[PDB]
Amino acid sequence: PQDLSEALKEATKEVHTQAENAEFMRNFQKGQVTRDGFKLVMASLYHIYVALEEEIERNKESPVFAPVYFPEELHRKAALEQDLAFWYGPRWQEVIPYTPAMQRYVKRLHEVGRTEPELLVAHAYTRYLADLSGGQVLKKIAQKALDLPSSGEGLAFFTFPNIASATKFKQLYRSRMNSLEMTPAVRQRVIEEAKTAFLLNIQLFEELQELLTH
Ligand code: HEM
Repeated sequence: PQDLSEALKEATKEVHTQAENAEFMRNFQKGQVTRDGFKLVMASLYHIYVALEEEIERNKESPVFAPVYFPEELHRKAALEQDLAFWYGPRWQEVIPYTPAMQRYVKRLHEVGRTEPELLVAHAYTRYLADLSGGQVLKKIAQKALDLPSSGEGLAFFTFPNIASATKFKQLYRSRMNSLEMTPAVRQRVIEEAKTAFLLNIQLFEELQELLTH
């Protein structure tokens, strides 16, 4: 379509379906998830977000990303640190896993932030809109299938405290994305990079699924 936000949505319709069909996601969607499985997804998010945030900070002032730079509304590292401290204990940093599929996602994130910054928006869009649109849902499934204590911790990641309205923020985020200036070629590589982002998530699911099944 005309607007980038609309173009991205239509073009990733397919890989999104493949994302939904990933055995791991498929199971999670069925309210079928275990502590160990959830723990792995949280560690995964931590590594992904640490890398994504580093690259955003590196390019926050570039016109290829500045419009979608929302440090207060979207930072997630802190929330994940809080959550991992609950899921893995005070020494979480020393025991959390860092698998090949997690490494690969991190690798592309850095390659994009360092050598192809024009495409960073594709990764931010995929990650943030994914976590913003499906967050609240997975949080529910989680607290229903995890039966965690009233410790009041472990799911902070699923709540963006600095966004009063998810619907309204997404409208603003799409507008900022559509305000980005890009040639037809860059526009196309951004669309293709969005597909790569989904694929990296799909590859992560496939890996986590095989690890859990042993
Ligand atoms: C069983 C799993 C999943 C379900 C049921 C699901 C469902 C949906 C639904 C219903 C929407 C809202 C569409 C709308 O009303 O406009 C959405 C949006 C979105 N999802 Fe998912 N999703 C799943 C997994 C994922 C995954 C794994 C990713 C990527 C890692 C992802 C990325 C996105 C993105 C980027 C959007 C924003 C679309 C846009 O407005 O451009 N989703 N998803």
